[PDB]
Amino acid sequence: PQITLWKRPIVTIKIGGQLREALLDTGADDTVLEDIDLPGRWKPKLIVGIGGFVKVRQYEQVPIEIAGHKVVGTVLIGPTPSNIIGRNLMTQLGATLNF
Amino acid sequence: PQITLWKRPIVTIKIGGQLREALLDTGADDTVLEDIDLPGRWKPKLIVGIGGFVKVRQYEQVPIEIAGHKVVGTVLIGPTPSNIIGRNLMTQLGATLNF
Ligand SMILES: COc1ccc(S(=O)(=O)N(CC(C)C)C[C@@H](O)[C@H](Cc2ccccc2)NC(=O)O[C@H]2CO[C@H]3OC[C@H](OC)[C@H]32)cc1
Ligand SMILES: [Cl-]
Ligand SMILES: [Cl-]
Repeated sequence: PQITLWKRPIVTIKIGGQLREALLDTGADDTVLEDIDLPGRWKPKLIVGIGGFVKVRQYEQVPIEIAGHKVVGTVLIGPTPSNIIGRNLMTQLGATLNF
Repeated sequence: PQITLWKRPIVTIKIGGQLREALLDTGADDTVLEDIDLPGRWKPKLIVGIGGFVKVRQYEQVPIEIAGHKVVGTVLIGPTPSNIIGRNLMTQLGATLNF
């Protein structure tokens, strides 16, 4: 699909059998979700944003479906005001910005 | 231009006669710059990010050049770890996400 930016570029995701919405976020290196359970081991990581720092759980090689497209990548679980899909996963979709 | 997202989508901006770089950020409703002087009146505003909140100055009808394209819009000045171009200005470029 092609998306204009008059509205937030929100897509449906499926992860660990859970359905959620997330923002396609070219400003995010990494993918960060709040409202989700993932199984298995994970590494503490700190990530910064406008308001400072957030402590997140790093989960590696997570299967995720983003607007129908199946990928495997790193997912961070932690407090975020919005679920965000970062460039780590958008590169798997072959996503481009056009102007 | 069309760009891919293997690297951060950073563009050159010119604002109030100052040259800077900024991230094209589909996850940002608003444009937030740290390292710049704008003249005239402005309004307190609080904006929420990953890590919480930053206090910013809202400047309206600011002339800005983004990768060669002249626009006028709202610019927030405040602490941000990265200068960001939000959808308020990317819609003025006719920017789209494609996958
Ligand atoms: C290395 O890994 C990451 C590091 C940082 C981030 S981030 O979320 O902090 N961020 C980085 C930017 C600030 C350099 C990505 C942004 O797209 C972020 C994504 C985002 C979206 C919503 C809430 C919080 C964060 N957006 C905003 O903070 O937007 C601000 C500014 O405009 C307003 O619109 C939305 C917010 O208002 C709600 C305001 C993500 C992954
Ligand atoms: Cl739109
Ligand atoms: Cl990844």
